Amino acid sequence: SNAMIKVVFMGTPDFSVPVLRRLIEDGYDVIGVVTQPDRPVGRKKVLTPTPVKVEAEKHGIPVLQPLRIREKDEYEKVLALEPDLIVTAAFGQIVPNEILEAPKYGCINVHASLLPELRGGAPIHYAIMEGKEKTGITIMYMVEKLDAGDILTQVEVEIEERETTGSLFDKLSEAGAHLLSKTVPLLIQGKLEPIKQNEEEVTFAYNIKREQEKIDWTKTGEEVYNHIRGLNPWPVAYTTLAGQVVKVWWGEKVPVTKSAEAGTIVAIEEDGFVVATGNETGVKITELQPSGKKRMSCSQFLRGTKPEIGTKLG
Repeated sequence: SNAMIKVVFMGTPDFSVPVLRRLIEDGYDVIGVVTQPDRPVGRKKVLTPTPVKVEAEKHGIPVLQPLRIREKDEYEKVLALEPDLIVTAAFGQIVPNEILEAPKYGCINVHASLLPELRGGAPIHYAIMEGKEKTGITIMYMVEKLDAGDILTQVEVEIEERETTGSLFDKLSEAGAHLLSKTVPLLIQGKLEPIKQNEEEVTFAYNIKREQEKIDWTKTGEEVYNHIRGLNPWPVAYTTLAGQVVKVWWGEKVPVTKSAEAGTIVAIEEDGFVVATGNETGVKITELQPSGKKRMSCSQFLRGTKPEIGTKLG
């Protein structure tokens, strides 16, 4: 909108990059960027400038990377910049009341769920895994309590049949940067009406513990399918075969003709073996990663293991 608007952006991963980029391309005066310290990435676990740090330094925007922004010395740096608006996206630090109460047009967050649903760290994983009809982006005010601030704007994004969590990440990120661009002028011009969240309707998308990665074969084949794709490609669901913990990357929903006990390998095909579930919908594992081995298609796995029918997983 205007170069008259000083903006500070706070974000770390790739999710936040389109948000920051769109802010810049919009013409806003981005005076500073706050990102997390650089953390190891990849198979090799290499230390790497955060995706936001990289994008920011392409423009020559100063990057603050405090261990904890909630500390005086660190947040005073931010207070010094005197931003008129603070935007955050996927910023995993506690923003102090001092910073919150500071800017003229408030501190706004771009959140990857339709609040008050799926507050917290893993709303994208949760939406898919819960077999959500549609998810979206919420842009709301930042307060003390996590994701509990008044809602400014929202947008809906459909979850397609073959969506992975990683693919919805890009979709929600792209839709977030857009909604923000459409939001900021409306916000500043007072055309926006903050909607207090209904605490009755609040659900928390808590961070995925390893015990939640474990495939529950007892559930419907429809649920196991959304469980597998909802954890793809981070942090990936797992099960057990021949004693090995096997990361299950992908599975297809296929009919099982004779209803058997869940977890049982009922059918063997060319591209994978079929496993029984809690209902009429079976799950054919086509892509998997046994412990200590690289990710592979079940086609290659089958050639080397051949788990015979009747064997149970888990």
